Amino acid sequence: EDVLAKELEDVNKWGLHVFRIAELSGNRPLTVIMHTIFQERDLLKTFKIPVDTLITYLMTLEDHYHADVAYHNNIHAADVVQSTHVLLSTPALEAVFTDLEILAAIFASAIHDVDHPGVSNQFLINTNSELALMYNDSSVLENHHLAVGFKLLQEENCDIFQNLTKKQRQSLRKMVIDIVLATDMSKHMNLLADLKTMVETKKVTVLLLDNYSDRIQVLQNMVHCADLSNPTKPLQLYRQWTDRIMEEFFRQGDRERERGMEISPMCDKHNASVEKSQVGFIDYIVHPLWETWADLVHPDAQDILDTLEDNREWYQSTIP
Amino acid sequence: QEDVLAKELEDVNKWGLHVFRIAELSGNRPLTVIMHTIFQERDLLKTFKIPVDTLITYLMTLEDHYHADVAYHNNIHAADVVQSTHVLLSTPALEAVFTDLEILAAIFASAIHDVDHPGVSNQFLINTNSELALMYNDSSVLENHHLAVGFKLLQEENCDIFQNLTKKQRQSLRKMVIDIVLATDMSKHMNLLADLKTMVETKKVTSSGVLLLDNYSDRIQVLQNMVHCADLSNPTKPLQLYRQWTDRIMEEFFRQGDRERERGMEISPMCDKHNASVEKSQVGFIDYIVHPLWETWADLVHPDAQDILDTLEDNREWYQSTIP
Ligand SMILES: COc1cc2c(cc1OC)[C@H](Cc1c[nH]c3ccccc13)N(C=O)CC2
Ligand SMILES: COc1cc2c(cc1OC)[C@H](Cc1c[nH]c3ccccc13)N(C=O)CC2
Ligand SMILES: [Mg+2]
Ligand SMILES: [Mg+2]
Ligand SMILES: [Mg+2]
Ligand SMILES: [Zn+2]
Ligand SMILES: [Zn+2]
Repeated sequence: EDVLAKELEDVNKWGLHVFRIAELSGNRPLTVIMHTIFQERDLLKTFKIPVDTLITYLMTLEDHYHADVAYHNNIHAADVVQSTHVLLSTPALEAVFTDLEILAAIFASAIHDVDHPGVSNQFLINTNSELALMYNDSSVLENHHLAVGFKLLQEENCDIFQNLTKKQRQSLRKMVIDIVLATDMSKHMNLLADLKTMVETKKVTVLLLDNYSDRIQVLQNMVHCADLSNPTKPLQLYRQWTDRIMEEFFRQGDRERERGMEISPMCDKHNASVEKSQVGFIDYIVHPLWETWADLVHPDAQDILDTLEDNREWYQSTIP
Repeated sequence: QEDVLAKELEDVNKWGLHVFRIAELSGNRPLTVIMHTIFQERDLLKTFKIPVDTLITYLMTLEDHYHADVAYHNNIHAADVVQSTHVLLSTPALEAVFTDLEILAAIFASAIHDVDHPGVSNQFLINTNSELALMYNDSSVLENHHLAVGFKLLQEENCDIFQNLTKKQRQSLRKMVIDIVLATDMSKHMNLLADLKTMVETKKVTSSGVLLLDNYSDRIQVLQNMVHCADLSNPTKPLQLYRQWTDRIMEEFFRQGDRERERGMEISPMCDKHNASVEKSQVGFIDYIVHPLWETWADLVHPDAQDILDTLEDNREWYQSTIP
């Protein structure tokens, strides 16, 4: 409680003790961290959001993250939110984003995985799930996360946007949808190609982004970087995230094995190589993304990129 | 009554089928009887081992999920798009181009393409914060819903008309049907037309004179545009059919506009019954949407569609003549 507030002073820092915060807050890290960031950024006054409404929505949203899902739960959501919060403060992006864009990114991060069942889009498609039937096999989870996140605003005393105009609401809604849909990993390559294009064409004084298309692309990549930030965190945090994602993957592979389905990559507990998978994850996905991001905001991401490279070196050394 | 119905269904291969008569003669089952006729005409029940009782049960359930109280986006419209697609599939320039599975996908897509349509636009559903727009994140709201319903109904009792397809066949058909129905969203029309024009300008024809389509992207693009053209085919039909479609779309538009007016919203284009110009709206629809599309389709299959294009141009002249 007093240690809880002590831990929350590192809210602007990469490496926040999120698991400690989750424990101290009574499994409410999403709520407390979101509340802290909103205060820190003066968003409640800027958007005239009533404190009780905020808390009420946050707790309801946090309740819709599954507590029996090892990785895609409220701790992950809190982590992405806080990570986004830090990336938004990158010096190279000063004066780029409007206040509504900042609120959109943070809100998008909070709801980006809500009601995740702990199985992949491909699993949902292959089991002819109700979700895949509703969403026609296209960004199935991500469409559902958005629909739940927005539907919860309609609950009693949960409309945190009640004092925004209809136009501001309509603009925020579009931005949030665009950002969350971009967290679908099947979109990673296209996103990264666009981020690369922007880096080669970049104008700076600090980054100068005149049109909406470029600005949303940056926000999309930012939240995607935040979603894929575990290997860039201090190793003690990273290893906990690896344990959780492997537990979730293995539970999926157990359901697949029981059903007689082909077991998804990295999901077979009888045949896994956790460490080799992490090095390959970093080499082919996480480092290309964060290296391109670091170029965009050169040199503000340096410490983050240094940690990622230290962690890749350590995981490689655990392979005999 | 059944004799006359049968007589009328002999015209199923013809542009200008008496679809409103068939709707009455069949007891408001035009979608069921026209789909059944086309499946028999194309031997699809035999090819895909579809039990006839399963086909009829699914068709009647699908048809039930069109709204009988919506003036335009109802089972008659669905039946019309199905039949129009069936005629377009038979164009000489496409002989032996598409597989039986692709033919099945295009016809099935047409049948389900507007199922459970509430008679209001995507923009109306978004602006009124509807449950549908909340479910689908404001993106192809209606068309995603039409797909979800059309596929879900296959799971009802004795409704799985695809029960004897292989797994790979079902997977391929599902993807093609989704790609086709999503392309009926009018917000995709400009890009879709732009693409079709690019294909026309670079088209390859085989030694028999038919279209050469040797990759999924080009194949699905043709089927997408084919169904879109069928969806936008009312002004290409004989005038007595076209005028009835215009009467119906304007009733539906006016009812949406009444809802908008009551709610204080800006009335959508063509939806104000106090400030409507039905004739000018048809000429604009043809000039900026329907003729650009059909002239490009006619170019793709040249000269197969020349009579259809000639009718479109005659109907544009007629509507224009009513203005002065
Ligand atoms: C801590 O480590 C991880 C964390 C996460 C993943 C993988 C990790 O480690 C291999 C995967 C990423 C992913 C999606 N498709 C893929 C295909 C190949 C490789 C990775 C992925 N995630 C979700 O499912 C995000 C979190
Ligand atoms: C018979 O006449 C019609 C039939 C149809 C439409 C318009 C017609 O006549 C103006 C509209 C086309 C349309 C969609 N958004 C638009 C925006 C502007 C103009 C047209 C459209 N449809 C559905 O909504 C399809 C059927
Ligand atoms: Mg996700
Ligand atoms: Mg009905
Ligand atoms: Mg439609
Ligand atoms: Zn996530
Ligand atoms: Zn239609």
